[PDB]
Amino acid sequence: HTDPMVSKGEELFTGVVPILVELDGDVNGHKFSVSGEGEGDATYGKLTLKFICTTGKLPVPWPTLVTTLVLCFSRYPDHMKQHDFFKSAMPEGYVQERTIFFKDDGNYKTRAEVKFEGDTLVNRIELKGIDFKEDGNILGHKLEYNYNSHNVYIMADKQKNGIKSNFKIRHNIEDGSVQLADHYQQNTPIGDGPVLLPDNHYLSTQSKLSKDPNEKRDHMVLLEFVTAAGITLGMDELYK
Repeated sequence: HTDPMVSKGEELFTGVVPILVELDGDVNGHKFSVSGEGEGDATYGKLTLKFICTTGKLPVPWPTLVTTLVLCFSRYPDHMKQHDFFKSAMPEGYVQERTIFFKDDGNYKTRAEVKFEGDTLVNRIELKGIDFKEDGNILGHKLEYNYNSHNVYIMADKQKNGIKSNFKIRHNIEDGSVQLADHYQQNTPIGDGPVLLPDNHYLSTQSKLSKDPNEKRDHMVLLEFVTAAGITLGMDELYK
Protein backbone atom coordinates (compact mmCIF):
# COMPACT_ATOMS: atom_id res chain seq x y z
CA HIS A 1 0.00 0.00 0.00
CA THR A 2 1.15 3.59 -0.60
CA ASP A 3 0.87 4.45 3.10
CA PRO A 4 3.66 2.93 5.22
CA MET A 5 1.41 3.04 8.33
CA VAL A 6 -1.14 0.92 6.49
CA SER A 7 1.67 -1.33 5.32
CA LYS A 8 2.84 -1.86 8.89
CA GLY A 9 -0.56 -2.93 10.18
CA GLU A 10 -1.42 -5.02 7.20
CA GLU A 11 1.90 -6.84 7.35
CA LEU A 12 0.96 -8.11 10.83
CA PHE A 13 -2.27 -9.56 9.47
CA THR A 14 -1.06 -11.24 6.31
CA GLY A 15 -2.14 -14.80 6.14
CA VAL A 16 -3.69 -16.63 9.01
CA VAL A 17 -2.96 -15.38 12.50
CA PRO A 18 -3.43 -17.50 15.67
CA ILE A 19 -5.79 -16.09 18.30
CA LEU A 20 -6.03 -16.59 22.11
CA VAL A 21 -9.03 -15.25 24.01
CA GLU A 22 -9.15 -15.16 27.84
CA LEU A 23 -12.24 -14.01 29.78
CA ASP A 24 -12.64 -13.75 33.55
CA GLY A 25 -16.30 -13.07 34.32
CA ASP A 26 -18.56 -12.39 37.32
CA VAL A 27 -22.30 -11.88 36.68
CA ASN A 28 -24.35 -11.37 39.84
CA GLY A 29 -21.55 -13.15 41.71
CA HIS A 30 -21.68 -16.13 39.33
CA LYS A 31 -17.91 -16.38 38.54
CA PHE A 32 -16.63 -18.09 35.45
CA SER A 33 -13.73 -18.25 33.03
CA VAL A 34 -13.72 -18.70 29.25
CA SER A 35 -10.73 -19.65 27.06
CA GLY A 36 -10.87 -19.43 23.24
CA GLU A 37 -8.49 -20.50 20.50
CA GLY A 38 -8.47 -20.29 16.75
CA GLU A 39 -7.32 -18.06 13.93
CA GLY A 40 -8.19 -14.97 11.95
CA ASP A 41 -7.78 -14.08 8.27
CA ALA A 42 -8.30 -10.32 8.05
CA THR A 43 -8.20 -10.31 4.22
CA TYR A 44 -11.52 -12.12 4.34
CA GLY A 45 -12.73 -10.64 7.65
CA LYS A 46 -12.88 -14.21 8.87
CA LEU A 47 -12.61 -15.61 12.44
CA THR A 48 -12.73 -19.31 13.38
CA LEU A 49 -12.86 -19.61 17.15
CA LYS A 50 -13.70 -22.29 19.67
CA PHE A 51 -14.52 -21.18 23.24
CA ILE A 52 -14.66 -23.34 26.35
CA CYS A 53 -16.03 -22.48 29.77
CA THR A 54 -13.21 -23.84 31.89
CA THR A 55 -14.97 -23.45 35.23
CA GLY A 56 -18.02 -25.60 34.48
CA LYS A 57 -21.41 -24.49 33.21
CA LEU A 58 -21.46 -21.02 31.70
CA PRO A 59 -23.93 -19.01 33.84
CA VAL A 60 -25.06 -16.77 30.92
CA PRO A 61 -26.00 -17.70 27.33
CA TRP A 62 -23.13 -18.02 24.89
CA PRO A 63 -24.71 -15.58 22.37
CA THR A 64 -24.54 -12.80 24.95
CA LEU A 65 -20.74 -13.09 24.95
CA VAL A 66 -20.08 -13.01 21.18
CA THR A 67 -19.32 -9.29 20.96
CA THR A 68 -17.13 -9.43 24.06
CA LEU A 69 -15.06 -12.52 23.07
CA VAL A 70 -11.12 -8.82 17.87
CA LEU A 71 -12.01 -6.15 15.32
CA CYS A 72 -8.48 -5.97 14.01
CA PHE A 73 -9.55 -9.00 11.93
CA SER A 74 -12.21 -7.01 10.11
CA ARG A 75 -11.92 -6.75 6.35
CA TYR A 76 -11.14 -3.15 5.39
CA PRO A 77 -11.26 -2.87 1.55
CA ASP A 78 -8.35 -1.06 -0.05
CA HIS A 79 -10.11 2.30 -0.38
CA MET A 80 -10.70 2.25 3.38
CA LYS A 81 -7.39 0.96 4.71
CA GLN A 82 -6.42 4.46 5.88
CA HIS A 83 -9.46 4.20 8.19
CA ASP A 84 -8.43 0.99 9.99
CA PHE A 85 -7.79 2.07 13.59
CA PHE A 86 -7.71 -1.48 14.89
CA LYS A 87 -4.77 -2.65 12.88
CA SER A 88 -2.89 0.66 13.13
CA ALA A 89 -2.71 0.22 16.93
CA MET A 90 -0.78 -3.04 16.58
CA PRO A 91 1.35 -4.64 17.79
CA GLU A 92 1.18 -2.71 21.06
CA GLY A 93 -2.60 -2.96 20.84
CA TYR A 94 -5.72 -1.21 22.07
CA VAL A 95 -8.11 -1.27 25.00
CA GLN A 96 -11.73 -2.14 24.15
CA GLU A 97 -14.24 -1.11 26.84
CA ARG A 98 -17.98 -1.64 26.70
CA THR A 99 -21.14 -1.36 28.70
CA ILE A 100 -23.91 -3.68 27.44
CA PHE A 101 -27.37 -2.94 28.87
CA PHE A 102 -29.87 -5.81 28.58
CA LYS A 103 -33.25 -4.08 28.52
CA ASP A 104 -35.40 -4.90 31.57
CA ASP A 105 -32.42 -6.86 32.97
CA GLY A 106 -28.82 -6.38 34.04
CA ASN A 107 -25.70 -4.97 32.40
CA TYR A 108 -22.22 -6.16 31.46
CA LYS A 109 -19.17 -3.88 31.86
CA THR A 110 -16.12 -5.20 29.98
CA ARG A 111 -12.51 -4.12 29.71
CA ALA A 112 -10.16 -5.88 27.34
CA GLU A 113 -6.64 -5.50 25.98
CA VAL A 114 -6.13 -6.69 22.43
CA LYS A 115 -2.46 -6.99 21.43
CA PHE A 116 0.12 -9.28 19.96
CA GLU A 117 2.22 -11.61 22.10
CA GLY A 118 4.66 -12.76 19.46
CA ASP A 119 2.68 -14.08 16.58
CA THR A 120 -0.47 -14.70 18.63
CA LEU A 121 -3.21 -12.07 18.73
CA VAL A 122 -4.46 -12.04 22.36
CA ASN A 123 -7.80 -10.68 23.64
CA ARG A 124 -7.70 -10.54 27.42
CA ILE A 125 -11.00 -9.56 28.99
CA GLU A 126 -12.54 -8.83 32.35
CA LEU A 127 -16.36 -8.85 32.54
CA LYS A 128 -18.55 -7.68 35.43
CA GLY A 129 -22.30 -8.08 35.31
CA ILE A 130 -24.75 -6.63 37.85
CA ASP A 131 -28.51 -6.23 38.41
CA PHE A 132 -29.52 -9.38 36.54
CA LYS A 133 -32.77 -11.22 37.24
CA GLU A 134 -31.88 -14.70 38.46
CA ASP A 135 -34.88 -16.06 36.50
CA GLY A 136 -34.67 -13.67 33.53
CA ASN A 137 -33.67 -14.36 29.95
CA ILE A 138 -29.91 -14.28 30.66
CA LEU A 139 -29.47 -16.09 34.00
CA GLY A 140 -32.47 -18.27 33.07
CA HIS A 141 -30.97 -19.34 29.73
CA LYS A 142 -33.98 -18.47 27.61
CA LEU A 143 -32.06 -17.30 24.50
CA GLU A 144 -31.80 -19.18 21.22
CA TYR A 145 -28.31 -20.39 20.26
CA ASN A 146 -27.88 -18.10 17.25
CA TYR A 147 -26.81 -14.54 16.42
CA ASN A 148 -28.55 -12.09 14.04
CA SER A 149 -26.47 -10.27 11.45
CA HIS A 150 -26.21 -6.53 11.99
CA ASN A 151 -24.44 -3.28 11.02
CA VAL A 152 -22.59 -0.94 13.35
CA TYR A 153 -21.45 2.66 12.92
CA ILE A 154 -17.85 3.46 13.89
CA MET A 155 -16.97 7.02 14.85
CA ALA A 156 -13.69 8.74 15.52
CA ASP A 157 -13.14 9.93 19.06
CA LYS A 158 -10.46 12.49 18.29
CA GLN A 159 -9.95 13.56 21.90
CA LYS A 160 -9.09 10.03 23.09
CA ASN A 161 -7.23 9.35 19.81
CA GLY A 162 -9.49 6.34 19.40
CA ILE A 163 -12.97 5.34 18.32
CA LYS A 164 -16.41 5.00 19.78
CA SER A 165 -19.50 3.10 18.72
CA ASN A 166 -22.97 2.41 20.10
CA PHE A 167 -25.29 -0.15 18.62
CA LYS A 168 -28.19 -2.47 19.46
CA ILE A 169 -28.12 -6.31 19.26
CA ARG A 170 -31.36 -8.28 19.54
CA HIS A 171 -30.99 -11.80 20.96
CA ASN A 172 -33.79 -14.16 20.02
CA ILE A 173 -35.82 -15.49 22.91
CA GLU A 174 -37.18 -19.05 22.71
CA ASP A 175 -40.62 -17.77 23.30
CA GLY A 176 -40.36 -15.73 19.87
CA SER A 177 -39.55 -12.41 21.46
CA VAL A 178 -36.29 -10.48 21.48
CA GLN A 179 -33.96 -9.40 24.30
CA LEU A 180 -32.23 -6.12 23.42
CA ALA A 181 -28.55 -5.70 24.35
CA ASP A 182 -27.64 -2.00 24.00
CA HIS A 183 -23.88 -1.71 23.48
CA TYR A 184 -21.68 1.32 24.23
CA GLN A 185 -18.09 0.90 23.12
CA GLN A 186 -14.85 2.83 23.19
CA ASN A 187 -11.35 1.88 21.97
CA THR A 188 -8.11 3.67 22.82
CA PRO A 189 -4.49 2.76 21.92
CA ILE A 190 -2.05 1.13 24.22
CA GLY A 191 1.10 3.06 24.38
CA ASP A 192 2.09 6.33 22.88
CA GLY A 193 2.54 5.43 19.18
CA PRO A 194 0.50 6.76 16.31
CA VAL A 195 -2.81 5.46 15.04
CA LEU A 196 -5.09 6.02 12.06
CA LEU A 197 -8.10 8.09 13.03
CA PRO A 198 -11.00 7.06 10.77
CA ASP A 199 -13.70 8.86 8.98
CA ASN A 200 -17.10 7.58 10.19
CA HIS A 201 -17.96 4.23 8.60
CA TYR A 202 -19.79 0.94 9.19
CA LEU A 203 -18.85 -2.63 10.08
CA SER A 204 -21.23 -5.42 8.88
CA THR A 205 -21.15 -8.73 10.79
CA GLN A 206 -22.53 -12.23 10.59
CA SER A 207 -21.86 -15.06 12.97
CA LYS A 208 -22.66 -18.78 12.88
CA LEU A 209 -22.75 -20.59 16.22
CA SER A 210 -22.31 -24.35 16.40
CA LYS A 211 -21.26 -27.19 18.66
CA ASP A 212 -18.35 -29.59 18.46
CA PRO A 213 -19.87 -33.11 18.68
CA ASN A 214 -16.77 -34.39 20.45
CA GLU A 215 -16.65 -31.71 23.17
CA LYS A 216 -18.07 -32.51 26.63
CA ARG A 217 -17.31 -29.11 28.18
CA ASP A 218 -19.71 -26.17 27.81
CA HIS A 219 -18.52 -24.44 24.68
CA MET A 220 -19.21 -22.41 21.56
CA VAL A 221 -17.87 -22.78 18.05
CA LEU A 222 -17.96 -19.42 16.28
CA LEU A 223 -17.53 -18.58 12.56
CA GLU A 224 -17.61 -14.79 12.43
CA PHE A 225 -17.17 -12.38 9.53
CA VAL A 226 -16.76 -8.59 9.88
CA THR A 227 -16.48 -6.30 6.85
CA ALA A 228 -16.04 -2.55 6.69
CA ALA A 229 -17.96 -0.27 4.37
CA GLY A 230 -18.58 3.38 3.59
CA ILE A 231 -16.31 6.18 2.49
CA THR A 232 -17.73 5.72 -1.00
CA LEU A 233 -18.17 9.20 -2.55
CA GLY A 234 -15.09 8.88 -4.74
CA MET A 235 -15.57 5.21 -5.52
CA ASP A 236 -19.21 5.63 -6.54
CA GLU A 237 -18.27 8.43 -8.99
CA LEU A 238 -16.01 5.98 -10.86
CA TYR A 239 -19.12 4.13 -12.13
CA LYS A 240 -21.22 7.10 -13.26
